[PDB]
Amino acid sequence: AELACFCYPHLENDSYKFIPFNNLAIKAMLTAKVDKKDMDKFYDSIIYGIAPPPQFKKRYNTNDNSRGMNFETIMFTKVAMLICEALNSLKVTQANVSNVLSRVVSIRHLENLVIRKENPQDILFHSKDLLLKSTLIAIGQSKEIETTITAEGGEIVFQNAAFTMWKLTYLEHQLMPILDQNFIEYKVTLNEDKPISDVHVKELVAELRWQYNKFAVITHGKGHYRIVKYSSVANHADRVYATFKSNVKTGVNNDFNLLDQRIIWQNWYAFTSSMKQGNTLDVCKRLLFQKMKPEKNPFKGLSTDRKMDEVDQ
Amino acid sequence: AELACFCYPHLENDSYKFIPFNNLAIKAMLTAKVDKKDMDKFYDSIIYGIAPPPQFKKRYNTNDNSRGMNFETIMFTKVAMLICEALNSLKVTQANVSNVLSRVVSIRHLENLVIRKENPQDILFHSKDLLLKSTLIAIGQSKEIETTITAEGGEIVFQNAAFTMWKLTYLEHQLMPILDQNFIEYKVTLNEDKPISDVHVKELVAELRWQYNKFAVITHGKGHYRIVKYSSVANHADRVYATFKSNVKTGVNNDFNLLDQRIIWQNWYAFTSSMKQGNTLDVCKRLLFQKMKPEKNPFKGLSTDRKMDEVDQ
Amino acid sequence: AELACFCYPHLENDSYKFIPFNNLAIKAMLTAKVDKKDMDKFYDSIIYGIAPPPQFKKRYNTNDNSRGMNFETIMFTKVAMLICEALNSLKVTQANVSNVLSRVVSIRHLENLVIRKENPQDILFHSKDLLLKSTLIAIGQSKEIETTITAEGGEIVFQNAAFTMWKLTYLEHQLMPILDQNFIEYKVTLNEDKPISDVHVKELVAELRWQYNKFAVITHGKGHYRIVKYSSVANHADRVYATFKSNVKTGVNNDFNLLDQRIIWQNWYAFTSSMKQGNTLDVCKRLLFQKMKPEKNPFKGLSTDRKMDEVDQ
Amino acid sequence: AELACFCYPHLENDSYKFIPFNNLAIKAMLTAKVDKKDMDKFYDSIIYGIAPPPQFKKRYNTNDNSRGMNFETIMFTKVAMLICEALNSLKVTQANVSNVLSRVVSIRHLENLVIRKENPQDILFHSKDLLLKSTLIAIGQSKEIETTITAEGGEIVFQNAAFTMWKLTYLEHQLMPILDQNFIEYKVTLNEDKPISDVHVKELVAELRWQYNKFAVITHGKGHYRIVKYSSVANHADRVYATFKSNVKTGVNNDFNLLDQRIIWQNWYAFTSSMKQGNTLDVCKRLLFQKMKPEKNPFKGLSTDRKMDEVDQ
Amino acid sequence: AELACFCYPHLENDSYKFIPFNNLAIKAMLTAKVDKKDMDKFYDSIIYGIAPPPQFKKRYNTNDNSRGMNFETIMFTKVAMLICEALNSLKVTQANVSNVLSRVVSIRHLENLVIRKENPQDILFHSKDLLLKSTLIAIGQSKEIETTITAEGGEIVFQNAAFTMWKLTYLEHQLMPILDQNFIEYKVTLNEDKPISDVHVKELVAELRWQYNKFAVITHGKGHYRIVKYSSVANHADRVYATFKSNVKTGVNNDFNLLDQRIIWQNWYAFTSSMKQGNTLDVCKRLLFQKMKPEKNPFKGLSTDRKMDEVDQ
Amino acid sequence: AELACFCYPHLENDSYKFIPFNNLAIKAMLTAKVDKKDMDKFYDSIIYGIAPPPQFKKRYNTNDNSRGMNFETIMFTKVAMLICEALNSLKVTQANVSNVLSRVVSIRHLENLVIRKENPQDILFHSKDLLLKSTLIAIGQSKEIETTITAEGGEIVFQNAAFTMWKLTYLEHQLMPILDQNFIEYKVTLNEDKPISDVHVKELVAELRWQYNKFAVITHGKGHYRIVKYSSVANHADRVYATFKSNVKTGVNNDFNLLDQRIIWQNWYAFTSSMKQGNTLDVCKRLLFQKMKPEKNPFKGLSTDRKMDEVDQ
Ligand SMILES: [Cl-]
Ligand SMILES: [Cl-]
Ligand SMILES: [Cl-]
Ligand SMILES: [Cl-]
Ligand SMILES: [Cl-]
Ligand SMILES: [Cl-]
Repeated sequence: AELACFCYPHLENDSYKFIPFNNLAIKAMLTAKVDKKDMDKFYDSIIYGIAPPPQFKKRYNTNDNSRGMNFETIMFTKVAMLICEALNSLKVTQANVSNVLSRVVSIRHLENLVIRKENPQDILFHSKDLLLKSTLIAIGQSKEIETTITAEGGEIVFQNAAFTMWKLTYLEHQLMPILDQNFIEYKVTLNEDKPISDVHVKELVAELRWQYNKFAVITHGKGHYRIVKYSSVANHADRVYATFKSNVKTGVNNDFNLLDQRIIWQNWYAFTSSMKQGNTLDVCKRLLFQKMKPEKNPFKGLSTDRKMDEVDQ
Repeated sequence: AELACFCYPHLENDSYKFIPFNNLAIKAMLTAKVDKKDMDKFYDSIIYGIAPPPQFKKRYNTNDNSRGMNFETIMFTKVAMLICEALNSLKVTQANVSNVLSRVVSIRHLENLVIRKENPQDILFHSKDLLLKSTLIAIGQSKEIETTITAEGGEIVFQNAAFTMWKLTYLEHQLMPILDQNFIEYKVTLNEDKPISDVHVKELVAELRWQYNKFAVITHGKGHYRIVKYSSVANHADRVYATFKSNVKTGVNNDFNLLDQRIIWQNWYAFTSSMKQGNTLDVCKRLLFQKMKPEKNPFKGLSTDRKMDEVDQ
Repeated sequence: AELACFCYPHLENDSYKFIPFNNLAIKAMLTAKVDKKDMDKFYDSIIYGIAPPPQFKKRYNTNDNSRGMNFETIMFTKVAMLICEALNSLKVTQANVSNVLSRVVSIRHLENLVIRKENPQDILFHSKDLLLKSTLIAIGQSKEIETTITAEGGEIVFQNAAFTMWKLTYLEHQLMPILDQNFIEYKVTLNEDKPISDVHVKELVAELRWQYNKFAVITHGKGHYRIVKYSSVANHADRVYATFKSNVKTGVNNDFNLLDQRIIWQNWYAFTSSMKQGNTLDVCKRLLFQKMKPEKNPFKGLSTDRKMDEVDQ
Repeated sequence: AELACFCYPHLENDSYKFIPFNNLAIKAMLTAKVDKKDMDKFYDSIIYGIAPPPQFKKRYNTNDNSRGMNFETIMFTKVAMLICEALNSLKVTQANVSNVLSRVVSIRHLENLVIRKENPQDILFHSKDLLLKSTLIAIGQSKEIETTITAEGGEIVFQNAAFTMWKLTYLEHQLMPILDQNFIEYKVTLNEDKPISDVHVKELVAELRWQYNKFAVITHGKGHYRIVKYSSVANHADRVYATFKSNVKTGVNNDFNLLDQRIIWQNWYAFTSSMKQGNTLDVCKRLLFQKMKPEKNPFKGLSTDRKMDEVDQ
Repeated sequence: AELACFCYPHLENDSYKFIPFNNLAIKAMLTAKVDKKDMDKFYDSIIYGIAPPPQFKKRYNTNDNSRGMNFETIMFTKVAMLICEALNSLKVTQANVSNVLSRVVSIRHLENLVIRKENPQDILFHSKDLLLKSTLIAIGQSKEIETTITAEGGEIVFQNAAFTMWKLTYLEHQLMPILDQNFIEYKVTLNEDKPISDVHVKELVAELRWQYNKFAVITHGKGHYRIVKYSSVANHADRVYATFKSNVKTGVNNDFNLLDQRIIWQNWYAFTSSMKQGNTLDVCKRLLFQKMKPEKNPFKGLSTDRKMDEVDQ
Repeated sequence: AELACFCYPHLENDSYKFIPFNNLAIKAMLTAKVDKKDMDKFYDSIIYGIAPPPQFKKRYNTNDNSRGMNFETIMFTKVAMLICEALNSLKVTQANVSNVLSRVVSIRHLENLVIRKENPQDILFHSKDLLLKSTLIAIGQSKEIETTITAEGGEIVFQNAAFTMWKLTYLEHQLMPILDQNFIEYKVTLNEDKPISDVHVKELVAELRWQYNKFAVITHGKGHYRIVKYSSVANHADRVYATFKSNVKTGVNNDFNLLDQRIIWQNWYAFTSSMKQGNTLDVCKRLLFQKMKPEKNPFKGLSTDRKMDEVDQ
């Protein structure tokens, strides 16, 4: 959803400070009659303060809408505070304030950041600069790459010297959970930027082949791997290509890290490479749906090594 | 109920300060044997302090009475505090103190004010002067007119530049809820005193015709509309006329704002206009029960515009 | 869903007898690997008997599918028995058996018939011929028109000498309930075929205007009225036109009873009349979305008569 | 456990009839003081009839023992009845009665047979001869091979023209469930004895590689495949070899069907082939723990065909 | 309520047989539009059979009415069956059938009869003639006097050779319970018609003075005493006088048994004696509200005898 | 129980300070083996501090004893604190400390004092001197008479200018509740020491005759009335006479206020007067069990005045 769904700007001391919405202000908005010319303007609920522009109505769950967010939950307040805290660390000017609020970001990424921040065991609870960094990435106000330290979080299901694999617990979220109970998604972040040894790549490919064989290793071009089940790969390709095509037309940075060729599924490496080559969605998608195998088993009988380990175990 | 049901006066510093009752003091009172000559005097429970005059026994719910108030609930304490806080903002003298306590006001209006005040999202939680203003109106110690900012509250079900429509959630109240589960009542307050455009009146009439077609738009002469179901209009007329007749005999201000003729139901506009003309209850009531239609559809096929909007939607 | 989803044929005594499926047979089917050439053939689960053709997989709710039916519920068995009982009252030959099983009918209509049949208070519990008649209509193996006596059922919310208005309680169904909680639909059946007086039409229009003002009176061309909210009229038009266009191409009877012009909403009367005239979906649909009012208030101030009745009440 | 744990013989009409134990008879037995010379004799509880020999004490769960069976459950009675019904279909003589009772059989296999028999959807509920056949196999009083029709049961998770794959729901059993919650075991039975096509073998290997990649396809020498996780293969080898070595010393039939070489895991095919060759447990076990790969992928990129199917899906 | 609220007549074999209503038939009736000329006619619900005349609408509890009966409960069916069984023991002719159905009787009396009849411990469960007798009295189709054997029932709280005192458990009733939780009423029936000794009258007056001192001993003129709290005596007088005045104008039998003067409260004996003398309600009521004491303590210090018994106890 | 059951003395600054026991110290004591010569000495639990003398074992509820107190409840701690606070307001010397601890007092009186003290509505919550006074009376370290202000508490069921009637809610107590569920006891304290008018005595006798007719008005010789049911009067006489006889032998003050002769039951006035005259228990008790009536109805037909009030009400 857009950042304008969570907060409004306030001109204080020639800079902008951002204030979370009261959820009853959003409720009043969702009932209000607004002229189309004000559909893009902040709404005044009189009783509960300023509310989001009514053009954002369907980002809010009602009886009419299950594809928005649960704005009356306390997680809405926590996410809005998280955003405001990061947006206020930037002294946003009168120029760039409309662009910042119109930015669409992942709510589920932000709820997971809040979950990290409120846990005394987590580093983000103790370093406000690290929390600031992780939020600025999730909001899209930072060219920095999400690593393990700055990850959205989840349940660690495998760790290496090089990688940490997280389970995205999006079914349990409060603000905007995944409704499809068949949803399972994982995420592999890099612990450092020191180069990763062949032995450490092998251990991660071994775990993926054994424990996540029904999953495709892909990536959206940021610095991390996304472990999705193959039934969803086609939609990931569409979402990825569309962003590629969009920000190439709007002139935004289009840096796409294809990541390790020995870890990424081959069709994904093929479809995204052709994407970077500037081809049509059709030419790229074709590469996605065709048998190519094998590219190489970059490491041989990994699955059998794990198998003999289990037999002995 | 009378304000004397919630507090007693204390002469401090040549002014009067008002103290809420302990509910066990009311319990002791309700069991006490009192001479008829003291039935109007404040009662001393010895153990729990001063209690209301025993003449107010049936304002209190017992096994004998379900038409009083739940004085042992915490909402009783909150309402009594709300009243005392407002009555103490006035430095009530030894003259006007009996008149102030004998004032009958709506408990349900006061419980809703408390509900507003305790909510951090509500303006009344943040402006003690606004809370003071809203209470002084509800108590009847202010010639000011209740607007949206000073409203008793409820659930906002429709808002305009000009109007806010509240649902009176009197079934859920703790202190003195409506017992009749068929009860539904709404309330439309004005956001400002700036004049209201024809477009904004039209939007409110449109919502009433579409969403509240089984409801009569009326008013008790204060500055707001009361959306009641027609099965209750007759009783509203009686209650309204009686107040008119009472305070015209007792010499109190009798200002009756008939409000917008295009919004009020026609029989109500007719019955109350004849009321202001000084006619009998019978002549006024007759106007209430007779087909007159139409006065005008002040705005034509409003219902059909809404209908085509829903079809497209 | 298709009748082949509930039962399979058995050649007994040169006629066909129909047998309900065991739900575990459907479960085994949903896990089975089937060649595409057998996708249309009845499946053998070995342990639990014959199962539906695997081409009908998505009529069955799984973790993959919420748009099928709850085939493991006892209502599945009751509906399958209801169908089999009716199909066995016909001595279906080897010719017409494929056509009968491929017939798509409303499951929710059948669950409601079962609800009627199992109630000792209902006439259908006591007349097996009436139950047979009502089922044969719901299955589409009868040219007879559904009346009140043969209705699917529901909660009676208004009755006349001429009409009975039913609430379709599809949210509470067990086998294939409506998932959208905003669903509300009503149905007005005719008690007889004796002509209906103007006074009795007036009473039904009066109740619809007062109690169901947010609803459009329409019909799918069978002998009864369908009371749907206007947000759904567009989809009803599509479904209706498509059936019209389909069975005009497949040569099936296309009898469309437009029903009383004074009861049906005007755009619906217009869109369906143009449908019977053989026009395009676009020309018909245009009539559906255009202000035409008024056609006539066939009975004047009906709403005001009801209103004065409530005021007196 | 031994069949003597469930019933005792009764000499009726020169043949033996078998009677289930009362569970309170077993309770009395478990408290009784018995001389070692009677430890092998049927016990008389006086109040509740005959009880098992006290030598079988640890087949019964007490506070002292969690590795026995829940003999006071109703499933104990149902299993004892199932056994008695089968043992009485044989007119067991005074000679072979001690051997029959001393037979050790799988309780969990018998509880699953009862679960099949009591289900109207199951063929075994309707054919007492089929139930008789399936029980006689589970008891070990039949040289016939367990097929799909005579299987112990469970949840069908995959079916073919040739195979049915069952999930052994041993965690939910009442009489003697598996206590280890990490337990998962599957079972593939043959639907017929007609030879199985290469296409149908391929479909089963495809499902095993995709859906059960962490599982080893093995067999205990009867006519069906056992899908166990590799952490358990070593114990299966021990149990299998021990039975091989035992009944080769006691002279019992030692028929071991190694089953399809293209379906069985290679180390299992190797370890059991060497078993049939008469080698030591050590030589056989060595084959079990050594990398050999590959034997062949008998069907190539099966996993990739399934993968592209999921991507399209 | 009227007997016509529970059943309708059917002309069978030149006599009338009475049939209980289906509760859904009453539901359909309560929603139906009926002309005023048919308001007195039996209603046809088509689906659920015949229903009561719509003029009896407010005998049925709805959301609009809490002063009717819970007709959808199973006690409604049981009471209707009880009535029908008694009305069918009379071969009611075409003449007297309207009078019988219009008879108003106590529902609570009938629910208590059902409670007696369904209890194997009760004599009425075993003698259908006694049940018939008790019902015919409660319905008002018998000149016989209700005694202990034919009583409506309740909890026996005191018994004598002469009297049985019942507690009317009307708060727990299902069909038409008393809503006022302060309700307590008792009933003293005579066990025989043999004359009652002075010792046995004394024991009953002793128990009433000790255990029910806050209660007035009265009677409605049938053969039994009614133990009501004095807060209700005034309403009993009104109800009693009204019946007296009614059936003296309609010419019905007006037999009023004042019962024992030493047991009945004196004002009640005075008010009812003056009633039998033909005086106005005012003259009679005056006697009810005036100190007269004492008439006599017919038995002296009864209360003190009981007191010394308790002290010793 | 004895005060030594709740606390032990500590010699601080040449005065004694009293410390509540830890309940686990009492538990350790109840398990300890103690020589008979130390049965009267404070016990050392080592882990939980000092415990009561083991001679007080049966004041503590165990599985062996239900006639002690629930010493592990938090009310034990609250009562022990209440006692210690009062005992420390006295600077008890080394002489009188054994006598103070051996004092037997009513636990239930003390739990009720705690209930008063912890209630913000109660005067005792606000005046530590009043709480001190009330406790010193309950402990027996004050010659002052318990009045309304210093009462143990309970539920006020009737109040006058002169009297307050309390219900002793001893069934709900936590520390040492009455186990007999038939227990009902009331208590009438005097509000002042100003003389009480005849009108105010009459009102109290009126309420007792009407509302508590099954109760005997008595007194234990302190300044208040005890409303007990007559089934208990005999035991009250015994307990009262025994105290009279005891403290006349031990030389303690024997002041017995017989209280108003017109309020006290006559046998109680007779039995206690003879007690003060120095007669035997037998002569006194005889007066208790003999009919004497009447002494006088000091106020005539009080019961009938109340009765006519209820009839009008
Ligand atoms: Cl990425
Ligand atoms: Cl108003
Ligand atoms: Cl239709
Ligand atoms: Cl096997
Ligand atoms: Cl009577
Ligand atoms: Cl006392």
